Amino acid sequence: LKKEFELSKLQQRLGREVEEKIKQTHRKYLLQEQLKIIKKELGLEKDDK
Amino acid sequence: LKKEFELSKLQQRLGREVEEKIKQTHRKYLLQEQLKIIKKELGLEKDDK
Repeated sequence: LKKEFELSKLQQRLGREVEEKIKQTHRKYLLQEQLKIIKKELGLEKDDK
Repeated sequence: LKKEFELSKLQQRLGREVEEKIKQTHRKYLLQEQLKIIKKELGLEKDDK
């Protein structure tokens, strides 16, 4: 049972790590996106056709 | 309660001793188990190019 248990707990740590890395990715993306919107927000032209 | 706790304690300590002697099993065995997880997790390969 413990032989199974060691792998399971390892997998649990690995799973939280991969998922938290995805969260640290996207949460920081929300922060950078907020940064952009504040850098843009000021009334300015939109380069387009 | 003293006698019962001593019984549970002697069993837990003898078992802890068994647990240390199993911990004497080298970490290479654990990493070998993980290597077996690499070789006994998936089968088919699915989409030969």
